[PDB]
Amino acid sequence: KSYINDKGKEVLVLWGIHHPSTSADQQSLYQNADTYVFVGSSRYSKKFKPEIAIR
Amino acid sequence: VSSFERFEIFPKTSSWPNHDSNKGVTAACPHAGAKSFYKNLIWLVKKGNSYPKLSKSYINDKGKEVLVLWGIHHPSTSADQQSLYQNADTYVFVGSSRYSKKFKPEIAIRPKVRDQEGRMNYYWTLVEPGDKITFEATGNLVVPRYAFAMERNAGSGIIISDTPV
Repeated sequence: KSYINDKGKEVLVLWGIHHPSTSADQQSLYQNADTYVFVGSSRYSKKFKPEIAIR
Repeated sequence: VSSFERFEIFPKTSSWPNHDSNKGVTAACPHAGAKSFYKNLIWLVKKGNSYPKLSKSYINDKGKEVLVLWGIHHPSTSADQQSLYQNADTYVFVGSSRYSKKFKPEIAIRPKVRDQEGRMNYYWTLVEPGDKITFEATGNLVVPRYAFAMERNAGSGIIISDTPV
């Protein structure tokens, strides 16, 4: 899903990445043992990877 | 910089017999309309339909610190990854006496910037005299072509103005 800045001002966008404690938790919430997250814009480019471990 | 000399660290015509050193052009860096690329860098692609594991080393033999620049390309789609390097999974490692880092391409589509949806991350390091720099990759590597031997002068800055010289 994409959004285009249409308000004429700089837009502050906040998002979070969740790191599950166990592999069962990973499958319990997202159903995929392996997942990837990518956020991209005209200047920002980074791909995230969940780190599944108990803290 | 006290002294600045340009020597061909990795010659284009003889350093990459297993990889294509002439298809590395794109529409984002044009020259006289035709697609071109950075003159000091070579965008190595698969030579036909094969990209064997690449390894080539240079030893600083000029007596001065050598500035080496290289880039890492992140394809937009998996088809693009197989179209240029023939390997869905590739790794890039650069190692010297002090530098040690392994890169991993991040394949994802980005918003178009100069008609490009892929990203190219550039890197640099300094090689002291009597040191060797080693390049290792199975793909997604932009090999250097020209290197600079230099001696930094302590201090000085950069002036940003339209005043003539």
